[PDB]
Amino acid sequence: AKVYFHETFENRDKWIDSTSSGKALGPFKIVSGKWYGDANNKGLQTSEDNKFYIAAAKLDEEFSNKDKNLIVQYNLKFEQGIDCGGGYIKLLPKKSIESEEKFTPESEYNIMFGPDVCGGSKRTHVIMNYKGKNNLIRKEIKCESDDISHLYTLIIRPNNTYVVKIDGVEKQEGKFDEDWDMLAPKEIDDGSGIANPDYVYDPELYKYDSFAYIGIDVWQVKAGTIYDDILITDDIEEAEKEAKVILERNAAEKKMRDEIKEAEN
Ligand SMILES: [Ca+2]
Repeated sequence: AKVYFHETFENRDKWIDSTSSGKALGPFKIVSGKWYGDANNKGLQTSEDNKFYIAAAKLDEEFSNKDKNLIVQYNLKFEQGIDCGGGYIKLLPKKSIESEEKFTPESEYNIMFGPDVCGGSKRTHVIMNYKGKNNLIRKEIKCESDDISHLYTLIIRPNNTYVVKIDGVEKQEGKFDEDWDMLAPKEIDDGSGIANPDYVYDPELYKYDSFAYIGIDVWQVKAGTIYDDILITDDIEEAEKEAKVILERNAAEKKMRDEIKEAEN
C-alpha cells in the first residue's frame, strides 16, 4: 500500500503561494473552525473576502497511475454560508511547473476535482486532462452547499472507469466514454457537460505519466472555506480505513454544530 500524500494541515510548511498568477491573493490560515470533531485537528482556511487563493505543494513522491488504482479523497467545509466560491483541487505533472511558486490557474493539470458554488450553480467538478490543455467533462452531480464538512472521493480505475462518492456514498460512476465532451483551454466547466463533442476516444484517458504537485486556486466572495484533510493513495483499503476515521469525526462535528445553532439565533 503506497500513500503518495497525506496532508492533515498541522501546518502548511509545504504549500507555497504563487508568485506568477498576476492576481490579487489573500492569505491562508491554519485554524480549528467554528465547529469540529477533534480539538487537536486543524484545517487550511481562506481568510479574506473577494480574493483568489493560489498555492501548491509537492507530493511525497512522483508517481504514475498506469495499471493501478488512484484514489483522491479530501474533506472540505463551507463553514461561512457560501454564496460564490470554489472548493476544488488540482493534481499536476512534474513538467507543468518548474517549482511550486510558478503554479497559476493556467498551468497544465492532470485532474481537477471538487465542489464549486456560485449564483445557484452547485457542482462537483471532475475534469480529466485529455491532450495539451484540452480537458474532458460530463454532466456533473450537485455538490453540498451547507456549512459542515463533506468527504469527496474520486476513484480512477485502470480499465478507464471512475467512481464519485460524497460522505462515503456513491453518487456517480461510469466509463470515460462519449458522455464526456472536450473543453477548450481556459474554458469554464459549467457543470452541464455540454461543449465540443468532436474528439477521438482515448482508452488511456485515465492514465498520467507523472503526478508531482497538488494545487489550490479558487476565487472567493465570502471567504472561510476550509480544506481539512487530503489523501492520495493507490490502496482502496487504506482509503476506506481513513474514511472511517474522518466520517466519525465529521459526525461529532455536526453534533457540535447542531448544539450551537439550537442555542443561538
Ligand atoms: Ca486536518
